[PDB]
Amino acid sequence: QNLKSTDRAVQQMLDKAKREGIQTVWDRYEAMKPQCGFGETGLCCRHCLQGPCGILPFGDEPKVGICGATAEVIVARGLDRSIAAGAAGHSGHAKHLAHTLKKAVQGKAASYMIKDRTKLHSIAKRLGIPTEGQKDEDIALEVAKAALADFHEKDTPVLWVTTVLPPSRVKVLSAHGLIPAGIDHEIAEIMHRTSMGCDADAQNLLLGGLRCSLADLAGCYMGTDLADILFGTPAPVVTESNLGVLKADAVNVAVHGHNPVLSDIIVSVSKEMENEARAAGATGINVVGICCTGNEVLMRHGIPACTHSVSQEMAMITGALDAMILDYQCIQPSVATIAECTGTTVITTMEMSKITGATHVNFAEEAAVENAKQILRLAIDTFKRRKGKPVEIPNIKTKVVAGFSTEAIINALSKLNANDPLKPLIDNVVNGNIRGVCLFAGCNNVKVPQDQNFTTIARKLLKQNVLVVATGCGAGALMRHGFMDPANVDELCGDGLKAVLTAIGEANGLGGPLPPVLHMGSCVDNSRAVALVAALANRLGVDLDRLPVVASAAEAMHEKAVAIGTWAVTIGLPTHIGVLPPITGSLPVTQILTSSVKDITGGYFIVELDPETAADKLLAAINERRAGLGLPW
Amino acid sequence: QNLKSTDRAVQQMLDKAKREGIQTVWDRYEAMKPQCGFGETGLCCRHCLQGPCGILPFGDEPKVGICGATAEVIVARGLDRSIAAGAAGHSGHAKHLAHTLKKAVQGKAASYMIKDRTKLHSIAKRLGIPTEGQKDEDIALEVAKAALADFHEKDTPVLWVTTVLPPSRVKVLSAHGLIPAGIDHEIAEIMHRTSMGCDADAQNLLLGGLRCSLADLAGCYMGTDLADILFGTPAPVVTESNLGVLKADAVNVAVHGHNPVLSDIIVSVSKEMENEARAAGATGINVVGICCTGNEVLMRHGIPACTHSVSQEMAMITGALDAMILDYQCIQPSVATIAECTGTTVITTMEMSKITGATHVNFAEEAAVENAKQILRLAIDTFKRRKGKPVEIPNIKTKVVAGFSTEAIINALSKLNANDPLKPLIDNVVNGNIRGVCLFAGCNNVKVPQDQNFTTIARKLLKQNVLVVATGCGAGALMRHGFMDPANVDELCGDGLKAVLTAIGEANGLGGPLPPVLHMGSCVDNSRAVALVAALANRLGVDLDRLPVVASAAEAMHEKAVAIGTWAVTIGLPTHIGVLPPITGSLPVTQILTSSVKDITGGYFIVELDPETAADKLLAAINERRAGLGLPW
Ligand SMILES: CC[n+]1ccc(-c2cc[n+](CC)cc2)cc1
Ligand SMILES: CC[n+]1ccc(-c2cc[n+](CC)cc2)cc1
Ligand code: SF4
Ligand code: SF4
Ligand code: FES
Ligand code: FES
Repeated sequence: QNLKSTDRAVQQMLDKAKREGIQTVWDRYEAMKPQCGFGETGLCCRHCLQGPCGILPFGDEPKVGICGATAEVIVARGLDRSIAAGAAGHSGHAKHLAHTLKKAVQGKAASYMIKDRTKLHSIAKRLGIPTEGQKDEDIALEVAKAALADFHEKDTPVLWVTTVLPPSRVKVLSAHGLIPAGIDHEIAEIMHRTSMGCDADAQNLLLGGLRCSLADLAGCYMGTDLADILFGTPAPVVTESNLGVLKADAVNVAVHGHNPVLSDIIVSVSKEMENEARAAGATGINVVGICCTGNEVLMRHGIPACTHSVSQEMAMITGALDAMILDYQCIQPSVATIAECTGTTVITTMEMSKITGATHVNFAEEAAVENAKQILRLAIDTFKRRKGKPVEIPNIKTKVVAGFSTEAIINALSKLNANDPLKPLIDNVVNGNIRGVCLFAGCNNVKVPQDQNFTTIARKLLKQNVLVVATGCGAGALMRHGFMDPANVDELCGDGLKAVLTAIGEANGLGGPLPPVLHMGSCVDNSRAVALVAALANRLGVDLDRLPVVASAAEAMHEKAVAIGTWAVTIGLPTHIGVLPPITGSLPVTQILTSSVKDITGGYFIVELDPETAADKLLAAINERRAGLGLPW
Repeated sequence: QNLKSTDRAVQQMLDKAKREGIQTVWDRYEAMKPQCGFGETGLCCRHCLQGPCGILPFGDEPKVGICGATAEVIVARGLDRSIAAGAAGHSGHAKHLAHTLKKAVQGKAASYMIKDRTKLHSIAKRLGIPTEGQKDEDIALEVAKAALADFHEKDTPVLWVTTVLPPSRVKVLSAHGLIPAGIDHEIAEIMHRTSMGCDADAQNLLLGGLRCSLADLAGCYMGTDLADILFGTPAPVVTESNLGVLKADAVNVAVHGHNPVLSDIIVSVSKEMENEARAAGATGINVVGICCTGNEVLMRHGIPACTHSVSQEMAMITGALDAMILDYQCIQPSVATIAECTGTTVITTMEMSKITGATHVNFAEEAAVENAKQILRLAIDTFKRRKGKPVEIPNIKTKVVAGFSTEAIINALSKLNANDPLKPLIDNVVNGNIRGVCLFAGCNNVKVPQDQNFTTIARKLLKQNVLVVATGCGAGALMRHGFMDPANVDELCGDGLKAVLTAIGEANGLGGPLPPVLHMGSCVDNSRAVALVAALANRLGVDLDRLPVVASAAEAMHEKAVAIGTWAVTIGLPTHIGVLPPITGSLPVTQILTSSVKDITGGYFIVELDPETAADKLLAAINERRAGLGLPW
């Protein structure tokens, strides 16, 4: 049972679900085995009606597609479409945020406003939008219009690419034609070139995929920018994680998905419906988070992290989850069925993301408070239906210190050097106190036992003084196993890393160290790491592919994770992926994505499914980057 | 051997290829069997790294995806992505045309110009772009800017949707939220909603797919519009089809792909290099067409149709094909390999479409004549290498009368009624002389013996007085079996259809009838049929779903064909598809796409793999539409 998840509460709820005959994601995975060898090697194509075409990894015919598409062509086309799908997800997230900001500053959504004036000003200056002597709503409208225009061809390339990376990096990517012209333009061109009879050259397809991954990076950066403008830039905050944050005597409302435009309003309206909740016979409206919108409200408001990714269903298995408010992106549709057994009202709110069997509430920024009142009223009804009945909420919760936006990190460092905030960090990088930086990102994969790779690699990296930051469900796993709790620094961190964390934390008025891992936010907030990594780059006069910075999609599952890893490579990072991507069916594509892209961008993928070996490989990558700079290791 | 193709020349070249051990598409198809039952039923998903997930069509587990995605959800997501890929192809085609027009009228491409002033004026009037008292290049620039803007969100919806269908049809599609906001916007939203954890409601996904199919329709209409502005609106023309159009004593240059922006320049520059060809020891530069760019030059310049679709390789099997100029879209990459055995120089010209092993010439409208001179010089070299050596060009060619643009059709009808050109056609529809209209469209599929479905259904429809028009490789098949030759009217057409064709042809100054099938152009020129079908709609005061008009993707292969069939349904047509699409794995999705969409758009798919039964079903659909109007049948 410990082979399905390393989270103890998840094991408890798996026992409960097995008890009651509630089918789980691990059960469905067990029904799916043996899985198909063509697809999970990437050697399968259904790109037209002459298919499906499978190419045996080794042996006799079939060796080539019916139309003549080779193994590498098929592999590259599939990977390109994965990158495009992830880019579409992130880009639509940011597109909805841009629409919300425009509507707010045009007077069409009064529940939304400019909550971070300073970030709006700095973004407008970064884009060349004039701020001085201009109405705040005027420059916000201009910023939203620039964001919307970055989705198509225009006078300029994608500004959320070209103005967020150092100019030398932009030059390197422009010398290879990797700079995107428009986000949706790149997505459509990927869909065009990978369809039948089009592009059939592996190197060409992989370069196009790098461009599409940069479009995804632009989408992530824009989403972070607009969410910070509308809802505020996160600052350090203390909260709790895992299922134990649920309360049998409260109205449990879990916000699940990626777009915060809805759940941020939920967090506010719930406090106003506190009295209504009391009238129902409840202590209050206990709002918890699931997946990335949960991480957004965790970073901005200290909302507890109920659960993440592959184990989302386990929340409903408590029996005390009265509402699950879904927007889109990584909701298992199984919840809609599982609700029937758990007395959970599952509520979709977005037009392009509905699930069969769930109540739908058509969200609109013009009626966000109205929608939220209706939804939480349904949640109150659901609580009323279960008064006095038995629930099993595992009494398991960790302490989580989060809210480490790049702005907050720079400020906390400025406590040690007011005029050159990055200098203390670079100093400790030089003297060995900080070996390097690792970004943990991505989701949980049902094939990898939950949180095993993240915790294992994190332990091996922290004991060697790697400054570890995390986002999304990587942050979720590490926070559910105690890595955002400073009380574990002594157990987890090496001496130099402990000293650096202690120095910053004691300079930041909390008497103790920073938590062993810095939670940088959601899946799109990976852009935050870019913002940090580029900044240090600018401070050191070098390109990212010269920094001892690595990334780890240790348990990657989603197409967005593939796009994120691809643009982590593209901006120049060594990027470990801890699950097998569908590239092993063609040695040329694997060699390009792990070896020869070093000649193109300086980054490269590291495919390794053993977390001990993967941690050693990440350590070696960090140490080679250190050596290239002339640093001991 | 007749089981692989009904084209006699193709059978001859298949015998030659088998003789010499040249692997063919039919051979590769034979290596691919048995094909996978999950994919060709649509019951397979690889939309994230937890897959591949297969759902058995019948029996025990696996019954549901690992994440809980049902059979219908998986089927709808796959079909949605197919529609998006086809839309991306057509839209990128039209996008490149828009860029070429803008560059031409800004002074950046002197080889391109406004060749149809009248079509530019009428398009500008249809869009509300003011023509009166404006420079032709100014309104052309405005038209190109509107075309480019239709690819993203703006003040208005997609104008190439909303201004080309009758306003009642636009109202019907707007009542269901089917009107696209932007072409690339819709494509990206399809990629977003079909990725993991997003949309999981079959009806929702299919409605989104209808919207994306309308985006594809807009792309087709825009491509036709811009190609007509730059290169001219086709008029009737006489030429020849099949391999016999190749000449052993000429420099054989075959233009292959979809975008005419290149091959139209090739057609002109070749005549200027005629003297160079003579110097090489050749009679001239024999330019032939393959697939849809070949059909474009056939409709505009009377360039012979060498071959189409699944049999393209057979051209190289003649041994006398010296050059194959590929842009993109439906080129079998096998040609790049097959060239090594046939002495054929295969030349890619587009950045996003290269093939491993082929010479690449970077095309640019700023250097189109320069590129063309280089490419045809390589072709002359290739001819020089083969002087006096043996070739086998089958002496098989049919007569093809084509160039039937909607403008040309309206003019030919105006010969019978100068002020109400559509009235004679509607008159003969009423009195039974014309039973209905069938649009043949789409490609050849290696599973269906080549051209069998097209010819069979065409015979059964023509003998019952259906006015038959065709595009793309449907036109290619029907023209290679003699359906564009008026000399066959007596053999093919029923008495009333023969009388109508004879009346129009004798009124049009050629003493004989029109050909049994009206060639309306390329794959995007399906929009032409829309232009006709809408026009009659406007003349009759009814919606398309009330017209006795049907469509037939009789041997569909490409994702573009799926998108085309979907928007044929969406605008309200009964639409037969003659190959199995990946929808039969879910009865609900099949029922929606064949039965209940009648309540939504009035059109519906007809899935039938037997061409006799399919022809009967098309006949019955035409007759039901006749009955709804109160007409005998
Ligand atoms: C022959 C087709 N095929 C290729 C690869 C695998 C596979 C790869 C990695 N892992 C995790 C170690 C498991 C399975 C299974 C099947
Ligand atoms: C069980 C999986 N599966 C489903 C359908 C077919 C199939 C369908 C139609 N045709 C043409 C008549 C051939 C095969 C084959 C396999
Ligand atoms: S595009 Fe090629 S490999 Fe893919 S299904 Fe079609 S014929 Fe097979
Ligand atoms: S999205 Fe669902 S059905 Fe598709 S591969 Fe992932 S888990 Fe399987
Ligand atoms: S045959 Fe298994 S993924 Fe296609
Ligand atoms: S298992 Fe055959 S298409 Fe995926």
